[PDB]
Amino acid sequence: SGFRKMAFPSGKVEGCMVQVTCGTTTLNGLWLDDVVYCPRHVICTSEDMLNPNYEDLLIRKSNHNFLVQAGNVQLRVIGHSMQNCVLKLKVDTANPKTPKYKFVRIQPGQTFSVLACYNGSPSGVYQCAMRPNFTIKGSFLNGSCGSVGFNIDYDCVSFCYMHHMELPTGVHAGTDLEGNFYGPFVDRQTAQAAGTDTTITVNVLAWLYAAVINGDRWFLNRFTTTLNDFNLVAMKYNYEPLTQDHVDILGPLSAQTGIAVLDMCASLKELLQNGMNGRTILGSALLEDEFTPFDVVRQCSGVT
Amino acid sequence: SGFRKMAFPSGKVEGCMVQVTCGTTTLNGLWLDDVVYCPRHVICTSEDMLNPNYEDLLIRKSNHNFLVQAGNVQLRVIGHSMQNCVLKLKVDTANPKTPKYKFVRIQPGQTFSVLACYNGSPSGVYQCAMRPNFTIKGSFLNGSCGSVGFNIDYDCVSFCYMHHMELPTGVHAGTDLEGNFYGPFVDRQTAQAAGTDTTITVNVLAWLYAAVINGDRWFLNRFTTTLNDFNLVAMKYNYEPLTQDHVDILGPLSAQTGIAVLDMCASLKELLQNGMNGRTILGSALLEDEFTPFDVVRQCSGVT
Ligand SMILES: Cc1ccncc1NC(=O)[C@@H](C)OC(F)F
Ligand SMILES: Cc1ccncc1NC(=O)[C@@H](C)OC(F)F
Repeated sequence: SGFRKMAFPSGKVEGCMVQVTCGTTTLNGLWLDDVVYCPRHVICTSEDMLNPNYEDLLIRKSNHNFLVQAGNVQLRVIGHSMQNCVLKLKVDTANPKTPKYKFVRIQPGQTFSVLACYNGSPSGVYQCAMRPNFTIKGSFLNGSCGSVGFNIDYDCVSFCYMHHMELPTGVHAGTDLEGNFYGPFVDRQTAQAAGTDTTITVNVLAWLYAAVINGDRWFLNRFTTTLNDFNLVAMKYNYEPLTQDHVDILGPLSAQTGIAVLDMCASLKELLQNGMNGRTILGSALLEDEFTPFDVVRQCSGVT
Repeated sequence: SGFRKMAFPSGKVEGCMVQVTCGTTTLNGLWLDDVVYCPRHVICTSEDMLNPNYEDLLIRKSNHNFLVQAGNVQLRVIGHSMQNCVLKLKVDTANPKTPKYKFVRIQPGQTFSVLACYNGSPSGVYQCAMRPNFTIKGSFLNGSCGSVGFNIDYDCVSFCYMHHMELPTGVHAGTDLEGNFYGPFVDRQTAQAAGTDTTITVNVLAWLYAAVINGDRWFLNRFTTTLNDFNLVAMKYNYEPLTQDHVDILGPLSAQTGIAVLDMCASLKELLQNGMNGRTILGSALLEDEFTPFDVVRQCSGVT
């Protein structure tokens, strides 16, 4: 009973967080095996960020200029390299707490947990989604860079995000663990406007299924629709177009509840056209889009 | 930038989770030092829950009937005792992962993180509040009992909740770590209706301050009110009465933003009387009450 915005247990990731300092800049690093991964803007001063030439700034840095501290003990840096927008600091000690891990590049609409950190220390964990405009709506203050996003499948941590930037609009941008930014964002203090933040339709439908499973059913109606008809409404409301791949992914939830995907699409269509009328669904007064169909199945079944 | 429903990093608590089995019932235990704490209804079969006599059911159980497994290794039970609604299983090995800890009994309106577990294994972490009717709105399926709620102050984990029951209305009830239920709930499968779920006024005001700090300011108005005037409106909307103690606790947020507590109360009064008018605050279309003023300061400052 009950449905919550749940993050993955963060222990496996907490054991990887380190502090990285270069000159006067301090941010977070991710220590896996004998490598520490961190944003390359650790080599920048606040003034360098306006127009940084990372290759030129890196020439002035040696291994001893990157101070890496894991808790209260210092790690010895024996090598450094820049891969896209991340720095890889080879250290002389493999992290004894390294979990089984993978680096994945997620698609927009996919969810992940963030372990927000400051100075190598974890402050909290929350669940968010990669928006269709490749931004995330996080909670990051100065010093949180290098905090990571991840998913966990049993004992394997799939790292998908590393925090780099706060856009002037208060939204966040970052990279995968190969240092490639999600979206068109760059690690420069310049005008970078995000595109339309459209709603993740397949996730809203997954969340409506979770609501039916947990008892909130008022929004179920006597109607059905087609993909093309639903999509005309979705376009009008800045919702992502629903495809047959999305319908297929909702198959298990449709099977468990006995509510055809297109019937749920018709419930969603009426909610878009008529609003909630002062009512709530799973404690929310708007349509939630940060639960994937996989998240709904996982939570509704008790996967550990 | 940004404000999220953030849970504490769960690592320190993950290291304490064990599985406890008695007969055919399996739930979660909390292993601290050489004691494993778990709900006493681990000794019950589903049929026993209708009218259990815990003292009588416990007489038929010996140390060897409580199977405690931490990961893949079995713990030897050398003693057992019932304290209120929890069982304390003395084991022969102190948990090497025992963090610095305290057992606290929280007040309604206070928030905490829950590490949802099944079979001694963590599934996820979320933040919730002890409701004014002493229930929590969690996400717990069968097998989640013994999952705990906690707060963390630097390196000390303050355990405040242990999950025991799902009320027929889908809300949750449990105990503190001394085994005393929050509210009037009992560990019996019987009619237990919750009282009015009133809104935690001081937390809504704290969250309005967080919204102003993060840029959402549309709801600020040209009005002020008094405690008695605000409280007439609060009564009408099932909001908890605001006291001078609540005003005092909001002092730091009032000082940081320059918005007097009574002016914020007047903004809240207009939001209650006029609604949001299709608008949102911090991504929510309703007034959020599960952030305490301490949570807002912590998140807005970067406490680790
Ligand atoms: C302040 C802040 C708050 C939260 N996240 C990141 C940042 N920091 C940045 O965006 C820096 C790295 O770039 C800036 F130079 F444009
Ligand atoms: C099913 C379930 C789901 C989530 N939490 C707890 C329970 N379980 C109970 O409430 C049991 C312990 O009492 C019942 F007998 F009244």
